[PDB]
Amino acid sequence: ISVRGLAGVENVTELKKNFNRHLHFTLVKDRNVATPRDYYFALAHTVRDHLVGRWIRTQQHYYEKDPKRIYYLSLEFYMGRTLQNTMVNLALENACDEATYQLGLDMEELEEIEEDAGLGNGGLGRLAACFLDSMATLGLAAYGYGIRYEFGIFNQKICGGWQMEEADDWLRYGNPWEKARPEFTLPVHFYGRVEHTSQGAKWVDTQVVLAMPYDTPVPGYRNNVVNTMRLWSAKAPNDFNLKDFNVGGYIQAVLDRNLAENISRVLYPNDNFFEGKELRLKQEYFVVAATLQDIIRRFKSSKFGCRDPVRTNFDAFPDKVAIQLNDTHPSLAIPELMRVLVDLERLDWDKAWEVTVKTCAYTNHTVLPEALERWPVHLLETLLPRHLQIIYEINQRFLNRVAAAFPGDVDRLRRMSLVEEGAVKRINMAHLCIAGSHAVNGVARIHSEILKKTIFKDFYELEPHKFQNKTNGITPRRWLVLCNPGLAEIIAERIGEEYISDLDQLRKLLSYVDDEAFIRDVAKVKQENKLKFAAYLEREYKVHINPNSLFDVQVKRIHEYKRQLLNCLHVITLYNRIKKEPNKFVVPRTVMIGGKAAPGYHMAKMIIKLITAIGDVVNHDPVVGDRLRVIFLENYRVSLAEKVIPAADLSEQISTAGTEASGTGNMKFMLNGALTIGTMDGANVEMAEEAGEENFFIFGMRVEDVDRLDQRGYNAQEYYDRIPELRQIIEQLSSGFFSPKQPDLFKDIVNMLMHHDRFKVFADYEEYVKCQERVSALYKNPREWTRMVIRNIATSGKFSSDRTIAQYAREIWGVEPSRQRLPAPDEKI
Amino acid sequence: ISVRGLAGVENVTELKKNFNRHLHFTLVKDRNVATPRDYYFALAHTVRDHLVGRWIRTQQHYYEKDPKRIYYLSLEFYMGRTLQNTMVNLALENACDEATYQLGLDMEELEEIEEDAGLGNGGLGRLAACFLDSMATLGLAAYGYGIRYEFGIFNQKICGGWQMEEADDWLRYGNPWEKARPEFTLPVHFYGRVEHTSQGAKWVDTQVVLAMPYDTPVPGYRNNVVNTMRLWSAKAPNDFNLKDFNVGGYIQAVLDRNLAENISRVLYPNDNFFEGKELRLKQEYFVVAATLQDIIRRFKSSKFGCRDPVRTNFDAFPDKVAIQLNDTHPSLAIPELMRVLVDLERLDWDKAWEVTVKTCAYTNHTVLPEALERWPVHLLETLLPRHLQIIYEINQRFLNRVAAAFPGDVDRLRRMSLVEEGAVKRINMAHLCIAGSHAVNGVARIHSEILKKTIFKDFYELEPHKFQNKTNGITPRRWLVLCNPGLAEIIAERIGEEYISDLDQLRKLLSYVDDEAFIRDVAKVKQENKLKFAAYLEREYKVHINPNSLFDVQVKRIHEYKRQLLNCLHVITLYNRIKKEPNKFVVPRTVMIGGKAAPGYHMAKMIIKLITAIGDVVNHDPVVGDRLRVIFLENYRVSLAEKVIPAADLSEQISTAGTEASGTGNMKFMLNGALTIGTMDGANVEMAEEAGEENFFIFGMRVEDVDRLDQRGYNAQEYYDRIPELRQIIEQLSSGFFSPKQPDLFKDIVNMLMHHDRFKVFADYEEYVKCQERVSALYKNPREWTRMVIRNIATSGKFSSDRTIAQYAREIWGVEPSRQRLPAPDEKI
Ligand SMILES: CC[n+]1c(C)c(C(=O)OC(C)C)c(-c2ccccc2Cl)c(C(=O)O)c1C(=O)O
Ligand SMILES: CC[n+]1c(C)c(C(=O)OC(C)C)c(-c2ccccc2Cl)c(C(=O)O)c1C(=O)O
Ligand SMILES: *Cc1c(COP(=O)(O)O)cnc(C)c1O
Ligand SMILES: *Cc1c(COP(=O)(O)O)cnc(C)c1O
Repeated sequence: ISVRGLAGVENVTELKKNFNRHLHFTLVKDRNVATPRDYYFALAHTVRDHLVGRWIRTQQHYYEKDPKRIYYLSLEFYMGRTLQNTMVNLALENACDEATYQLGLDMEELEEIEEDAGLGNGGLGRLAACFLDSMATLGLAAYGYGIRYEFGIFNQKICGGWQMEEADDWLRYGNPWEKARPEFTLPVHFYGRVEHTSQGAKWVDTQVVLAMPYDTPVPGYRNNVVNTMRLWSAKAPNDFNLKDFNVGGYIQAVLDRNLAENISRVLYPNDNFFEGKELRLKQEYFVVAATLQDIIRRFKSSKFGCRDPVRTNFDAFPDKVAIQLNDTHPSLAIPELMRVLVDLERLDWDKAWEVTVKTCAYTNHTVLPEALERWPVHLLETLLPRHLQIIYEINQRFLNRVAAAFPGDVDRLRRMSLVEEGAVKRINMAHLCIAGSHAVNGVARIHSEILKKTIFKDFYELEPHKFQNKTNGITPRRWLVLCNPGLAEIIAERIGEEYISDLDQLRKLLSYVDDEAFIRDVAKVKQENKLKFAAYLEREYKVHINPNSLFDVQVKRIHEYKRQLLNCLHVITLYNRIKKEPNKFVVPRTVMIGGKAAPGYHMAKMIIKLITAIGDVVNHDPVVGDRLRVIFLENYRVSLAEKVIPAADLSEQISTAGTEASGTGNMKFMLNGALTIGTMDGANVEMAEEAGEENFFIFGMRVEDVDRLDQRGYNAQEYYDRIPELRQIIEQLSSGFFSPKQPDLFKDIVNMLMHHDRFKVFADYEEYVKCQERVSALYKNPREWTRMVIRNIATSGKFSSDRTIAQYAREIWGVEPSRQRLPAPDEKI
Repeated sequence: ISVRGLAGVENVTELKKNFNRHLHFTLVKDRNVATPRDYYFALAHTVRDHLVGRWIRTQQHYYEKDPKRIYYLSLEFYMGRTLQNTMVNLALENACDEATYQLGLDMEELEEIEEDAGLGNGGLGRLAACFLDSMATLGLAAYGYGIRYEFGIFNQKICGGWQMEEADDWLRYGNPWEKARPEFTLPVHFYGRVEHTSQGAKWVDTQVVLAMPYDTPVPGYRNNVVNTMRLWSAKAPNDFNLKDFNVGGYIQAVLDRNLAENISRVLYPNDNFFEGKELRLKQEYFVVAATLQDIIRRFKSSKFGCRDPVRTNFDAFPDKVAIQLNDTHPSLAIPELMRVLVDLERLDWDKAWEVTVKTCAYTNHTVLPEALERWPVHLLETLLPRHLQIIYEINQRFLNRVAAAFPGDVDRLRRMSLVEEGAVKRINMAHLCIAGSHAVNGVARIHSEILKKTIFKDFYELEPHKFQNKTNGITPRRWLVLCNPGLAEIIAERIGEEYISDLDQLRKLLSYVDDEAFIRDVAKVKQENKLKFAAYLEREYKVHINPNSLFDVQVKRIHEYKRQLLNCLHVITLYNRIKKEPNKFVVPRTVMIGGKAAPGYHMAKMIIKLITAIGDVVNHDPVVGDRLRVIFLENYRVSLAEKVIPAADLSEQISTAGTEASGTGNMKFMLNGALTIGTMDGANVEMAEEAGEENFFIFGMRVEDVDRLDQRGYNAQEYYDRIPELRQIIEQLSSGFFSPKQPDLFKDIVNMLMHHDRFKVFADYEEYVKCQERVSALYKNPREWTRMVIRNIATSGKFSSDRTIAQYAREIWGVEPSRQRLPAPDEKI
């Protein structure tokens, strides 16, 4: 593969030299007693050395030049592994592959030893990761800020068909990529009270937790740019902690240091669901306070403390600082920036607010109400007394604006208020973000329009100019060149390598739909990947699948709105039809469903159980043979995504129209040569637009159809009474067919489907099964299946995070992207 | 246009010479006083002379060679005009075009003077016409037999928006193509009684009507074959009529001769509907008796009366005779052939039956029950006493077979009996045909399967080997080269002319989907035809349409099962949407609906009235402008079909799944460059299969969906309650919106739709409108619309009647087709 770079004789000897150096000096080992993990670490370190030169010069470059800086504040950074990604972006893969081979080592075996930096739940967490890669690739002075969780998203094990959670101890043997910067440690204050003195307010009597920053290098694609991901780690105060004059014992007081450090211990596993847990609120404030202090320091250090003429001011703050809020998670950045500016820097309220709004921008990722953050005011009053006061003042003045804008419209005031009334008063974080931001974007065209028409309609009416769209993207480096070198190889053979960082160029492939060689290659590459995945599944899990079958795959967090249940209905349909007519030929299929369920999300765990329950019957029916196989892939994480996606034929994106804001996995599948069967939801719409609906497999209700159904009332019983194939399945579930020793096992799934389905699974069942029929018809003809695949890959260009980021930069941040190769080669001399 | 043949200098002078000869000697006129009609007649005669040589040698050829003969018995022969068709098949078009131009005449103006030989109602009548053209083209010894109606299908005029019927007096100024053969006149017997004497039965005391045969030449495509269409004309008996010893007056008795001759006076205008009128039964027997006598005579004349050794026998009758029944119209041919063979030729019943079944074959054209012939036995007993006795004996023995085949199955006997019991005993003609035929075919794959699964299931179980499929075809000569020379021109420029009589060759055009010249030409040709049709409509009817708009056309006999009403709903939908959002761009459309309604079919005439009522509002709304136009084309006949079809963009084929047996107009549209929007019914299914569903516009319920609906019960109110756009239309109709001065005018249409719709118009409304939306999206892009047109034309090859006929020949008739050019050039020397 030529996209993997050069394996020069000198660079290779140098790599082996440095590999051996690290094994000896850094691992204190020798060939005779080193373990595979020692080898992976020796290689990782050797690779990291190549980043330091660029890493330092990049930061110096921004310091010298003083460009506006972009701050991506997120509570998640689903980075996955770093080794291969670092090699790819620096062009060291073939050289390192050669060097490790000369050393009698298999580089791919070593890559598998590395633990995923799984600090995310799903979509927005991984969006942050792709975004970092793109901002670096685009030469933007961008900095990622988050929490250095000790434990990321739990590792999922399946035991007896059920999901089992295990602590994701990814820091166990260390992390060779991060570098702590003790000198940048900062104090984060909690609790206390507020005392309004002579001139202003003061937040006093607080408990302190220190935030120690750990830097991780973010390398752009072969442009000598290395940006930084700064994650905060919580530490007990060296000072006051034990000096609290406590009489509970010296030992207990020391052990008690655990309490404060628990703030950065584990990522909350809630995908699209808000749980008002205080530890969570602490984590959110933790990242905001530290991050903002760091930003302000960096802002002050451009000799802006040296503003003698006119006097030191923060007027230029918005021209030098951009803070992007990934969801409302870091929303406290609004009141925090105001607290700092008014309480500590003594700016007048009005000027401080103008600066705050000009600095921040919020991004929404869902419309589901249970996903939005509404913190009880008592929780905010106890833990962040000063912040709640500022939120109230922000609200008062915002509602004064609304009032003057819409005189007499009382209910609008009630609806738009940051303060939610009721048994438990709460603060709507989304409203706080809209009020304190200059831009509010959605993550897909359809999503951005719904925001303006529904949940943020009132805000859209008050400030139309504020709302935007920034359709999600995925990075072509991790998501193509990294995970699918075979496909990137053949593409490169025809159109060169320019596309890796200019994905629209993939369109040139439309000139090959009838090219006989290309149709063969694209098919061989997919068959190779499918062959590869089958091997991984047999060795890592002793599974075994039919490589000569259609790989139907649905991988994403388990949710009701994602409708893995619909897919279940379809799989049982395929089973019943085969049982009905055994001698009737059907296109062989390997249905793969994967994803983690949030602990405590009962329905989600019941669904994972059904998927394996179905497999237990289907997978062992002799009549069925290898014509159908239902397999649940455990521990779906970024690393598995990079393996299964490149092997997929059909990409399941069947969420109820209007629920999935955009999705990004759908984009990953398109980029890798899989055809999509999905609703007109999220980015699926733009994906179909780009490739052409004739090249897609759209089905089911459209948003207006869902709304019409809601208007008259959804009645699952109707669908059950009118569809005999559906009725047969439901009766199979309810009678114990898929749970012999526990007949009533899935009675909750049945009950929900029949009486409490907010996602109308039944209403889309018929059109979905027929659509799948079409999928198999096409698969029956390899040449046309492939040619259509070509038309999708050829049009996935717009879904590259480079494009997304370029729009944020120009339309929200106010900075111009670049692709100019930074000089920084490495400081060897 | 090169497909029009050579215009040699000599052939042209010869034509002008002969043209002038006829004008003088045959029309007894001179240039100074001839009328346009004189000119058309002079040309027609000149052209007919060219057929005589081949005409005589062909008949001599069959006489000498003695091949098995194929007899196509039909009560209809929708021939349309003959002039251009004769020129095309003889290659005289350009020569005649040149010659008439030299004579200062416009040949196309002369062609318009010719009257349609409109002896058919629709589908099966025109199928017979295409079939004749193909059998000649295939060098088969085939003979067409029917009635020479004085008045064909009434000419439709629209007066005040309503249909008005006028006698179609097509023989008014004579018919230059036919040639009467008095010497072949034969007696047809009616009424009387039966007397069972010593040896056998005798049909005595009958009233006689004579059948005088008129021959019309059927020229094959440039292969020097000219077959014959022999139509019978009814004449009063020269003898007994006035010699009936009547005392009602000499004058009255002479005037009374009209009564018997009324048998061939007018074609019954019932498309797919059975009316038990005795005059109709007489017409049916009339054709059968005469035709069979002629066949038997011809059979006897191969020196088969000279069968000295062994004795004269009819054993070889099936090896020399094939009688194809176009529907059950000529079904009496079964008992007639038996009557002749047993009563007159004295064959034993058993041998006579074996011969009859081996000779005949029946073709079904519909499953609608109201269309099937069930003649009361009293009508059959009074008018054809001997035939009813034979039908009873046929039935007795057939039911004896069924009984021995399915012992104990009494209800099967009742179901399969030729005799239908009830208040009025009747005879099921379809059952008679199945029982007395060796082959029973359907006219489309889906149609032929339904026959075996539903109405003729019992018969299919008794004799599976008997049932077949013969998917309809259309002739590429009349239906392409004749009506669309521009399209045939461009096609010929790329692939030659071989396709005109080998349509599968059109596939070669798939090699031009990306050919820039071809995409331009196909589009220019369609634009030319649309330009041409617009001119015909402005001069012949002073209509005026927008040539720069999508030509949406639905032309076929007006019926409820054809759902011109659905199209109506859609047209009003397009109107209401425009009214709703005036400034919203819509693809301009010219909706054209045409077809005749059977007199007395109330609903059909109400529908024609609504189509013009809608036009009266739509066509005069200024807001609407030239964005939409609803136009009803009056007097839809073969001649209009040849003009409007080549100008069509979209072909409406929206019948309820399972009702339209095959259709052939759908095929005409495909062949001429129009895309099809239609249900999965009839031939639409095979058409979509051939071109590819991605190249088609299929929508609505499938046969099983209709059946599921029937199973639970169709309730139009549901659709009305759930679809607000539908509800708005229905209320427009019911409130008098489309009938101001007569608010309750369409209350019958509304009532039927809401409560008595056997064709579920509402159930297909939503999917139909959305499908149309797709149609317009494609039309918005000329290049892709055309490229898809190319993919349809390229795949219409299987719908050529040459293919259909070749299957009848080989699979039913037992004869091998040919394309060998007959020698017959013309007897000039
Ligand atoms: C004084 C300007 N900066 C610069 C040239 C840096 C550098 O050389 O970093 C290299 C070791 C990777 C860098 C920096 C500064 C001090 C301690 C640790 C780091 Cl990491 C930063 C930062 O805030 O992280 C800079 C900034 O801007 O304030
Ligand atoms: C004796 C054999 N046939 C033959 C060569 C024909 C002929 O020369 O026809 C030409 C004038 C067009 C033709 C025929 C015979 C007698 C009167 C009129 C015709 Cl039209 C037919 C027929 O039945 O019509 C023949 C037949 O077979 O019996
Ligand atoms: C890309 C990604 C997601 C998001 O997938 P969707 O199907 O868009 O919800 C979730 N998890 C992982 C590990 C991912 O790589
Ligand atoms: C071909 C033809 C028909 C049959 O059309 P369908 O739409 O198949 O019912 C009817 N009338 C005329 C004049 C025809 O040319």
